[PDB]
Amino acid sequence: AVTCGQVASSLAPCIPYARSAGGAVPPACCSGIKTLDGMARTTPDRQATCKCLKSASTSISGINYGLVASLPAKCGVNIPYKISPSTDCARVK
Repeated sequence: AVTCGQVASSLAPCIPYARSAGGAVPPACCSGIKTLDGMARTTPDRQATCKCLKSASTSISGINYGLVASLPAKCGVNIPYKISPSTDCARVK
């Protein structure tokens, strides 16, 4: 299964943008999102990713969750659902 180390390494370039008002996505953040997409191909990998993101969120303030929800589509990755702290990781498919 993908580790929290793997998730952090792929989405670390997204953190400064995740705290901003929006605008142009850093290419390294889109690259990071593509890498994470490539690692999370099973339900458990997506559930692990969800749990790693929620855990890291408790240690970071100033996050623009409305902007984070749309980041995949801005990076060319089509996603059925929005990334949300509200969503239970146990219900991620």
